[PDB]
Amino acid sequence: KLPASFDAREQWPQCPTIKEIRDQGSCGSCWAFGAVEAISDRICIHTNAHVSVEVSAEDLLTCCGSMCGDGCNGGYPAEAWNFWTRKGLVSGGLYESHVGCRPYSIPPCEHHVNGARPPCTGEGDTPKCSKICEPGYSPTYKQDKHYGYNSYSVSNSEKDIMAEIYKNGPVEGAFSVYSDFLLYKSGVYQHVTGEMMGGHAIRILGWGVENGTPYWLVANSWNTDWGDNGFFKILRGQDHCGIESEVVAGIPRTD
Ligand SMILES: *C(=O)N[C@@H](CC1CCCCC1)C(=O)N[C@@H](Cc1ccccc1)C(=O)O
Repeated sequence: KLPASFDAREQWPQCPTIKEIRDQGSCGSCWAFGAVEAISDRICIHTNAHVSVEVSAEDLLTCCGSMCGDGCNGGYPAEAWNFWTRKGLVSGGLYESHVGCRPYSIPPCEHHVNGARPPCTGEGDTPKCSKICEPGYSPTYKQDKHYGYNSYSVSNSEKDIMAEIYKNGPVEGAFSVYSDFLLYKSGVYQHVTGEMMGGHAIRILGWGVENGTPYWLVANSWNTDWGDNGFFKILRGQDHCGIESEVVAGIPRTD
């Protein structure tokens, strides 16, 4: 039944969000980014590409409140997806994209890598919940909401996580970042050196095998100049750094 490799970008080639790497900026909003990325993908899968939208990281980050955590000071996937079922999420693209209702208000920056943008800094304030779309956008904030049918934890089981992605699309996950992860370039990440830095929320969109090493295909929210064009591979099948232990997803409501 399950193929040896799977890439959500190949299964759903008319869903451009699955291909798209975001930049969370100088803000600990990865909990929100992994959610709205996977939700964007699932809305396009659920509709056979008839609805393809960038779901607003801004709307989740700023309007969820204490349910989801402490905004830019961190938060948790499971409550992000619950918020999507209860209040829904509007559209919004990248910083100064003018795409959708609430495009992300926090500028892009360099995440543990060299390049032309300012280096990412800490102590970012969470922006306030603004329940209005950017001037000129149609429809209204309330009309632009996309709701979840449900939210659920996927079991700590490689095969269940594979089947979930294979059937319903990309998922959110979370793992323990050790300092060697920050320098990832290519190949299959395994923790070999360095201290624990903290928990990190990402989007899992496939799996594969590289040099007899089974891996998960994962999107980071650190822009495309980090890692492998913004993606990485991580060891699959041993709950490596807890990669299989905090998987969350949900089914969209037909708008
Ligand atoms: C989700 O937002 N995760 C944040 C913390 C991670 C935990 C372990 C170390 C890697 C980072 C995260 O991704 N932070 C971003 C943005 C940032 C940068 C500096 C100060 C505050 C926030 C990061 O690039 O590290």
